[PDB]
Amino acid sequence: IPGLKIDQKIRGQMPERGWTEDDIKNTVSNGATGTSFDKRSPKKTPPDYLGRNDPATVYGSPGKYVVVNDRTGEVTQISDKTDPGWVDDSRIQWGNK
Repeated sequence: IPGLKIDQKIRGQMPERGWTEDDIKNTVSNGATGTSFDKRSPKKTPPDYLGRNDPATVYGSPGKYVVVNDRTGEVTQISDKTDPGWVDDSRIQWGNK
């Protein structure tokens, strides 16, 4: 644990967004920093088309995070580390409470 799967859309975004595989691995293994969800209608989950409505965990920091589906281990989002003005997904609940 955790997972990890990275779909081809995310792999394509990685060098555009400042991520290497190692950065991903390291960010994730440093531990949970927040919580989100992987909520995707069936049409949006090729090739299986089953849909996701799963809890997700956030790893890394604001502007520099990856979001991981807790059931599947799929990475669902990566921020653009390379954009000092990246707008964090407002839906993430950071830290605890």
